[PDB]
Amino acid sequence: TNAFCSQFSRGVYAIFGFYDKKSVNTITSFCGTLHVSFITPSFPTDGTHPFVIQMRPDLKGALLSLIEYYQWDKFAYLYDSDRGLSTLQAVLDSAAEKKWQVTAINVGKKERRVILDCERDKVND
Amino acid sequence: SIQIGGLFPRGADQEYSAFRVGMVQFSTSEFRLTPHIDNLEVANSFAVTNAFCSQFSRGVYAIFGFYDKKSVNTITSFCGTLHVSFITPSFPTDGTHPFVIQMRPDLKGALLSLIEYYQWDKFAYLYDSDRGLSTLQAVLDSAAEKKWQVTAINVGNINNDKKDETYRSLFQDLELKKERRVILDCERDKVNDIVDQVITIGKHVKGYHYIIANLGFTDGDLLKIQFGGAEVSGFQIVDYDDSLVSKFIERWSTLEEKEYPGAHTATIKYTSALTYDAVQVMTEAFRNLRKQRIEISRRGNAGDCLANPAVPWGQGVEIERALKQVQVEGLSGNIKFDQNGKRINYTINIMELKTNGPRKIGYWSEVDKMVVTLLEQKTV
Amino acid sequence: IVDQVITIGKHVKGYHYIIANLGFTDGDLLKIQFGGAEVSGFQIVDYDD
Ligand SMILES: *[C@@H]1O[C@H](CO)[C@@H](O)[C@H](O)[C@H]1NC(C)=O
Repeated sequence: TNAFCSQFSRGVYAIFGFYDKKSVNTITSFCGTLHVSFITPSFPTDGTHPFVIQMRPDLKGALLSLIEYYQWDKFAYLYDSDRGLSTLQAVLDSAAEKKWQVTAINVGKKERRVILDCERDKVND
Repeated sequence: SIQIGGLFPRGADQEYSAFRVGMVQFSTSEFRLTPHIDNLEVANSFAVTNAFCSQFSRGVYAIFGFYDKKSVNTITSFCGTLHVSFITPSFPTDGTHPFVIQMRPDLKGALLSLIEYYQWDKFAYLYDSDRGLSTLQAVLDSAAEKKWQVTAINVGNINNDKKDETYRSLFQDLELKKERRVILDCERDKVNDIVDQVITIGKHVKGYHYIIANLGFTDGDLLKIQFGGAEVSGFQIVDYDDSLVSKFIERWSTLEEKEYPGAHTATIKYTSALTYDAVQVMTEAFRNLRKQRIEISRRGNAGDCLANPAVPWGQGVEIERALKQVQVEGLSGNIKFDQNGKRINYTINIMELKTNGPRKIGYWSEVDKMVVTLLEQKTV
Repeated sequence: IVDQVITIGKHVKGYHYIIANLGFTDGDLLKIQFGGAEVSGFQIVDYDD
């Protein structure tokens, strides 16, 4: 908030930057309010929020199509709560239609198929 | 005079009414609580920030209010930074964040204990993302650990204008998987919608079991699904059998509707009761501060909330602890807080819906888990 | 009666109800519309005229 207000007070025409799941609402709200465009490599906003340019493309469709490609029915989905649950909720909503059995584990049954969904460092760990 | 800021969402009439009633009941000659009320859209981070900065610039000693999942991070961050204690009836924060006093007890443990009580290994979890996903993570971890079959579906994203079509569709999905057991962890209106659709399609008959996961079970409308034959279980944090709650209701049911909106009824939503209890907690907190001869009085103006660098006032911590050491008896039963602002040593009544109306079959203690409370045809 | 039928769940497929009154569309038909039961009635007011 302080950084945004500082950059705004300076009179910038645009703001490039990053946000977390705890700071995303501040960015989207303030940028939607002051008509100041925000550019970000971070995760796409969940919604239609304006004045936010997300460089990162959506991963939901490719992931679901990949799961359907390998013909997976039962698998385990590891997820980081520090990063977010959006894709998890997506595959959970898609689980009924595609007949999936998902075992969700938060990393923040003879299971041989695992989805990681984490930071590159956490993935490396 | 002790200046405090109130933050109320647009449309919470009964909560603000219970706030005023709580102000009248707990008023004293020792000191006088002076609320500054801000009615706003609680889901708006900008409005919440502006209101917070306003109350802070005014120099309030404490802030009571509500928050959504979109504005909660702002509250926790600003309160943790500027050391301004926040009091709330809303959902418990996911974490240990400081300067946040949550009146709402944790519902996850009671929910899990209820799931284990009916011995469910396979069910459906319908949930709203507006409060938090922590409970979802809980039932998922318990689904994995206890080897269950849970179908979690998010109904939060669906638009209300075209909603009945997707409802019919989702129920077609639930009739596909032969799902007869459903848990609603949703907003009361969302719960009403889902219930209405269940009734419409006829899944409210015998063989179906619904668990309404909210603090109040009797706060919503139970009459329409009462004679259906389906088992309906829920939770109740406000026990109307207590003499305190009995008297409070005796006065609450007679209150003027013109002056106090939604305050003429025999029942009260748990949020409003938690508001009342919150007023009580604040009163006791400042009373204890005055009893300990600890001076919290502001020397000068609090200044701008965005002042760089941000230096927190010193007595804020004193106020925070003063709020967290309070142990009293309210509408929500025993009110006692741990150091993180969470409710401890509370009791959540487990309710079942019968033909003669809702009935308590037991209760869930904070440490004791779930404990139960202890026309036939002829045989030839 | 409709509310009670819906409540107990007799508004599903296999049931047929005949409303004997001049207006069929005068009341709320939405609640028994998605039940699956066949519902027949009478209409003296033709809105197509
Ligand atoms: C809860 O607090 C009450 C007093 O308010 C006390 O008598 C009781 O022993 C406590 N129980 C537990 C389980 O902590």
